[PDB]
Amino acid sequence: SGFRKMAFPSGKVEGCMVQVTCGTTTLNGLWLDDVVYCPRHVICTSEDMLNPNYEDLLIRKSNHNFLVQAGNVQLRVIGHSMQNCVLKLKVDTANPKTPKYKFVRIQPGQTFSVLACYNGSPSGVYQCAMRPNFTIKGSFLNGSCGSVGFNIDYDCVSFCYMHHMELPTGVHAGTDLEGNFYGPFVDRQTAQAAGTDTTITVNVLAWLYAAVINGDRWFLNRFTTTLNDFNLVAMKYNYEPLTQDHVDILGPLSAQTGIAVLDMCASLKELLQNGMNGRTILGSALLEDEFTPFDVVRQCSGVT
Amino acid sequence: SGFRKMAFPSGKVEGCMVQVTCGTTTLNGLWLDDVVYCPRHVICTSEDMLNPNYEDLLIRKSNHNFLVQAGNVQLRVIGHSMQNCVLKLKVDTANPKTPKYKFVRIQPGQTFSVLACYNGSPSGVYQCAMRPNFTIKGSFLNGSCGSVGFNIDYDCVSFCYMHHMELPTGVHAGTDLEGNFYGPFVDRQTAQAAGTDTTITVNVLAWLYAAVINGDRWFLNRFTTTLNDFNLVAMKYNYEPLTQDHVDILGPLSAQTGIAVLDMCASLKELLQNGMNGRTILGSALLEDEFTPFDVVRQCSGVT
Ligand SMILES: O=C(Cc1cccc(Cl)c1)Nc1cncc2c1CCC2
Ligand SMILES: O=C(Cc1cccc(Cl)c1)Nc1cncc2c1CCC2
Repeated sequence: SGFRKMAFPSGKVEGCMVQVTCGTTTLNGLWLDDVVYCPRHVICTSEDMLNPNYEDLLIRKSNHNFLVQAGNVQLRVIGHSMQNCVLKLKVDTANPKTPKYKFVRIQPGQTFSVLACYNGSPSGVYQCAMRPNFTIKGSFLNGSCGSVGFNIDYDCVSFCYMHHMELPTGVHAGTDLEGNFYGPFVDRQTAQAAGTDTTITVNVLAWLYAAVINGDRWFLNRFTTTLNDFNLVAMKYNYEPLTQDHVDILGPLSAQTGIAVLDMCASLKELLQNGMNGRTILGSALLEDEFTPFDVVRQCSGVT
Repeated sequence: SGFRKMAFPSGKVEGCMVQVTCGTTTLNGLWLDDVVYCPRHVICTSEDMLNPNYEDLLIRKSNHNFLVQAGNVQLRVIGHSMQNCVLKLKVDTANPKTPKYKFVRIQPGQTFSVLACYNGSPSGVYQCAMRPNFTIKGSFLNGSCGSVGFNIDYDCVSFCYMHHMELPTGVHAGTDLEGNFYGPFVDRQTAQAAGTDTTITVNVLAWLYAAVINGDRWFLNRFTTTLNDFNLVAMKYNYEPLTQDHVDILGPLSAQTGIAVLDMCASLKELLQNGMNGRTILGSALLEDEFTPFDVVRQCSGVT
């Protein structure tokens, strides 16, 4: 038993991290096969970050301007291309440590592990969610750009996020591995609206099921609700509307605990309306929404 | 910016994990150099776990009874010895992936990362603290025994914990890598008192400094206190007494923020006496004590 904000083991991703330097800027790159992926703003100086014309800036750069270092050894750059907001540096050597991998675009509300890196070296790993507003609440300092988000299924690493920017609000924005920003964000030093965030209702419910599985049951009540009644409450509290797709994904947890999804929704409704009354659930004093139903089942089953 | 419950990158430890089977029991082992370390209860069946005579049970076992598998390949056991509650299986092959390592006994209140494993395969990584009562609040299922806790300084892995047992209370107990249990626990299927836990005051204060560094300042007040006045409040709220050693370790954070340690203590005093009033600090609705002052400085500086 026990429930933690557990990240995937980071080894497979650590072996892909490289340092990419261009001019005066250094950031992280992801070395998979014979390609190094990194944020395209590596070609910028602070001065042109206000309104960069990436196409014009990249034209002044040749393969020899991109210094790519893997640990203590230098990689030879034989090609460079810009795909959306990422650069793809073709190197003459395939990464011997390339795991089985995929590039996936996660949906808002999904979770993933982040391996924060500086100068191509890993510093830590943490689990987080793609917020409904497409930002992530990470922990990133200057130099962390190019750090990636991922999920692991058995031996396959599905890369979903590449860190690019921190908004003035202190929240984080980035792209999928094709360089497409999640959300409306642009790679420019300009104030950008993240937009209204919401609580990921299906995840809170999954975490309430995790709480029951791990012994915390004080919040279980004698009530039930309907999707429509529950969604009126969810709207009032800036929670995402619950759909039958969400109920369907909560099926395994409902079967595991014997608590019908709408009965758990009624517990959530009462917690939203009355608060926790100074009590805790799985060591938290708020409703946690960074565990998907898949995460709860995985952590409670022991998938390696 | 941003503050997360960040674990160390787990790659160096993943390369050490092996599966150890003895009779009908399978658990995790730690392969460093030519030795495999695992909990000694691997030699037990459920029947003798009630009151095991480990010395007598180990006598019925020979090197060939300990099946050690590293991924898909089998290790040849050439020696076996029991050191306290761990078994040391000498194998004929040194682990090629052995990182620079140390065995350290952490102090209560210190933190470390845990790589949860099943059948010698890693499933996840999470950060946790050694509680003042020497238990850890981990996330572990049946088969997780032998999973280890560690810290990383540059390239050196300091192993501090080996998972052994889950108490009836749902909390976790284990040993250092010399097989010495942290706390009063014994490796027996018997109800065992964990003892009164306390909140790690120095860690809460470090986390309050992390909050200020990352922008959350609502809790800062116009007050100050003394160590004696603060400790009267700490006693009332089951917080560990703050000493000058704790104030000294908080020095860097006090200098970074310009907030004197006793002024931060007065903020903590008011938060303890008045609660959060429905507000949050670094996304938490309670006072977090699982970040040491070292962890806050590391996460806010980017040590790789
Ligand atoms: O935000 C940036 C640079 C940047 C500026 C404008 C646009 C773009 Cl794409 C990137 N770097 C960053 C990332 N995560 C975290 C922290 C930083 C700075 C300090 C903390
Ligand atoms: O506690 C045990 C077995 C055991 C019994 C008695 C003494 C000793 Cl040393 C070990 N295993 C375990 C560890 N972490 C987590 C979970 C389990 C069972 C299920 C969850």
